[PDB]
Order: sequence, then structure tokens, then C-alpha cells
Amino acid sequence: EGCLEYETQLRRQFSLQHVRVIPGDADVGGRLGIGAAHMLMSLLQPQQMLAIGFGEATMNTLQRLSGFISSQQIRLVTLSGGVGSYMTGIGQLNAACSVNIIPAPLRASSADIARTLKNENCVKDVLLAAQAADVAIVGIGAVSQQDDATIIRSGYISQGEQLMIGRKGAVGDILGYFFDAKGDVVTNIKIHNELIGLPLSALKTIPVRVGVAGGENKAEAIAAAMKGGYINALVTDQDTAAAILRS
Amino acid sequence: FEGCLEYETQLRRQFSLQHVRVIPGLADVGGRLGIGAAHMLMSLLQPQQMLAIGFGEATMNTLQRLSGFISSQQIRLVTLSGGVGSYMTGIGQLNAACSVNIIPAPLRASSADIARTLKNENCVKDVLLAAQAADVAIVGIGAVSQQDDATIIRSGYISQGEQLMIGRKGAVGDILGYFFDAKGDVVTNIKIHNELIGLPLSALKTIPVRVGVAGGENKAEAIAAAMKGGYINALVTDQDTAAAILRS
Ligand SMILES: CC(C)CC(=O)C(O)(O)[C@@H](O)COP(=O)(O)O
Ligand SMILES: CC(C)CC(=O)C(O)(O)[C@@H](O)COP(=O)(O)O
Repeated sequence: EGCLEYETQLRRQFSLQHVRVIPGDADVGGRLGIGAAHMLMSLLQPQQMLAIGFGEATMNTLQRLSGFISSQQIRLVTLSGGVGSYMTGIGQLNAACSVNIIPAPLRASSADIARTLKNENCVKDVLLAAQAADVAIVGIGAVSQQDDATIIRSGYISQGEQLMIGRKGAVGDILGYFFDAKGDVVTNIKIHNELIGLPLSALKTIPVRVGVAGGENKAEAIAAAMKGGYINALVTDQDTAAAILRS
Repeated sequence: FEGCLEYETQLRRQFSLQHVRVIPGLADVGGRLGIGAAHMLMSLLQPQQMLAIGFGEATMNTLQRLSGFISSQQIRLVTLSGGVGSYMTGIGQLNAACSVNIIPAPLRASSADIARTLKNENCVKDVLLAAQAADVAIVGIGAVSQQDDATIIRSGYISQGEQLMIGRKGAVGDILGYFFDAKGDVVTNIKIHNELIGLPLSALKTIPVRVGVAGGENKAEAIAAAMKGGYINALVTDQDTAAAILRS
């Protein structure tokens, strides 16, 4: 319904490997989890390793994917710290499920503390495992969401921080790393050296990296994520796909 | 004379416990401990109360038996220790209505200064406060006598050389990685103690009901010391262990 054509155009414009565009009406957050869970069911082979990001679209996707995770013995690994944030999509599975979790906060209070935690063995071990995954699933945050962004509502940055990240040219983020409209990570940003998880440069080792995000206010962030290479597959909705293509 | 019901009463009066269950020593030990211990916690937890959960085999076994109850009675759970991952056997199996509060840190830091830094991060401190405020705790008890079989060795939280020195220094057992001597006092000069991130035993004692779940005759000295120090005020154990504790 224009969805096949959007998929084709996004695929070619951003040189993607896989794309799914969901129709334009009741539950978009929810049909996005379904769309992405389907895409993951078709990419993942039994016993493969899935690296999981933070936030609402990803947790929604994981809840929907749980019987597939058990049935196919998929191994999960956290791309980010914070632990507890993942209990909604993990308080959800079974004890035979291998779940590999970074045992640290998502963001440390100083960059020196982030570097110390990243060198602890039990942390370093999981960071390697995550970079070795077969597929990644991640959300995409947008500066233009303002107070509605997950990163603000969770408390991981302050409003003052968000304002300055915007002033500095960032349009969006993956895993708390903010990039400009061309897709380059923005240089001068305190949270980037405080985060404990895998940097975006390392996420790119994973061969299939699926972003799941929608809402027209995310269109610029999603375009820039693709231009930067962070994701090479996308699950989004029809209005957002339109907006992305005109960006 | 005697039997399990007599050991229960005697353990209760000798160590001033609030609750005790001794399961008969016939099938599967750790499995039946798990079941005994879940029934005990099913009697103690009122709806929407908070349970603080320790580390190791008997606690994880217990939690698994407790899931239906945890979900149906809306029990909130909070980790007494760091380490995060170890905790996914027993809480793995729970609805998403389940409030599970987890210390977002390793179980043991590589240095005391790193442990002090992590305890002071806000997301860590907040959970350490919630844990200390729990209504009921469930912990296991480790013993120096178990040597290579001790969960603490098998999981790699201490080395063999550490264990030998801990024993040379007079320790008999541990709760949450903290090693105490035969009278129930924490042994003072032990490196792991200042590298652990979770709640110290002094703070564990704020929780009003503290259930230890442990079995095997090699643990009898550790379990007795644990009660003498006051760390647990309730016990789930097996018949032979109970008999050994009593002749301790
Ligand atoms: C890492 C976290 C602090 C921020 C983050 O991951 C995000 O990239 O901002 C992510 O939350 C966006 O996804 P949604 O929560 O689905 O909007
Ligand atoms: C904190 C952990 C490293 C050690 C610990 O808690 C413990 O007390 O030794 C515990 O493992 C003993 O319980 P069991 O594993 O059931 O024998």
C-alpha cells in the first residue's frame, strides 16, 4: 500500500540489506515491535547471537520475540549498560535462554569511571561478546523529540544537556551516542565518554544491524543513522518513510 | 527420641530463631531445600512485600519454586549482591508485572577503591538502599570446608589461594562473600570484603526476617556461625545438617 515502494526506495537510497515499512493506524509503537520481530525471525538462525540495544522500540520488539528466542536458542547480549532497563524484555523468557548482560550502569558519573568500568574483566568480557554478535537490534532517538525522548524520560541526560547537544549540531542518537545530520558522531559531548557500552565504531562490526524507529519527528535522526552506517537495516512506518525519503 | 520436628524446636531455642524448617534426610537435597524454603517464604510474605535475594545455588533454586507466588502476590524483588548475570536463572522465569530491582555492577570489583567508587554511583546506591529496606531476605551460606565444591570457587569469585588464606585466617563460612569465624564475627583482614559491591552483613541485619537456606554436613559449622553472628534469624536445612549443627 505504498509500503512495498517505500521499502524499495529506502533500500536503494541508503543501500540497505533489509527494510520493512509498516502501514500508516491504532498502535504504531506496537506494530513496529511486530514488524521488527518478524524481520528478526527471518534473519536469525538457531543458536545465533542477537545484540540488543536500549529503549522502547527494542524492548517492545524483544517481548514479541521471546518464544522465538527460547525455541531457536538465540543468545542475547546487551549493547548497553544499565541492566535493569532490560528487565521488561527479559523478565519474559526461560532459564535455558543465554542472556549476557553488561554488569554496570548505562552511564557513569565521570569519564575516568567509565574507563575503569570498561576495563573490569566481567564488563570487558561482555563488550567483546556484543561486538561479535550476528545481528543487532537498536532504537534511534531524536533531539527533536525534546521531553518526549526516552533518554530524557529515563533520566539519562538532563534537559540542559539535550539543549546543548542540539546546539552542537546533533540530530539523533544510537545507544546514547549522538550524531549530526551527515551521520558523524558529534565530538564535544560529555555523555559520549561516560557511557559504558559498545561505541558506534564497534557496533559496525556486527554484519546485520537493524534499526526500529518511527514517528515523523525521528525522520532526520533515522536518515542520518543510515548515512552514518550505524544501521544497515530498518523497520519504520509509512509516514516516517515518506519523510525520510524527502529529507 | 528426636526427629525433624525436635531438631526444628531445638534449633529455634538454641539460636533464637523466628522460623525453622528441617526436611527429612531421605530423594534430592538441593531440590527439596528449594521447595522447603519456598514454602517457608510463602508463609512469611504478605502481598506486595519486598524480598531481598542473595547469590548461589540454594537461593536460585528457591526463587524458581517461588515464581508463581511472586507473580500472583506482587512481591517485589531486590538483589543483595552485584553480579547481575548470575541472577538470570531464578528471575529469568517471571511476568513483566514483576518489579525486579538489580544492582547494576559487578559482584566484586578488582580493587577496594573501585568498589567504593561504584557504591557511590547513584544507580548503585539507590538499589543498596532499597535492599536494606526489604521486609524479608533469602540467602545461602557458603563454607570453607567445601573447598573446590564451594559455589564461590566454582564461579571464580575467589581463587584457590584466596580460599586457603581465608581458612588460615580463621574463617569458616560466608554470606554474600563476607567470611566470618566460628563465633560469627566477620574476619578483618580479608581482601574480598572491601571489593564487594553489594550490601555488607551489618546492613543485611536491618531486614527483619532473614532466611538462610543451606544444606550438607560440611556446612554445619558455617551455618551455626552464621546464626551466632545474627546474620540469619530463620533457617531451612536438612535432617543430618541439623543434627550436626546441634552437636556443633
Ligand atoms: C542509550 C539510551 C540512553 C538512549 C537510546 O538508546 C535511544 O537511542 O535514545 C533509544 O532510547 C531510542 O529508542 P526509543 O526508546 O525506542 O525511542
Ligand atoms: C556472594 C557469592 C560470591 C558467595 C556467596 O554468596 C555464598 O554465600 O558463598 C553462596 O554461594 C553460598 O550458597 P550456595 O551457593 O547455595 O552454596
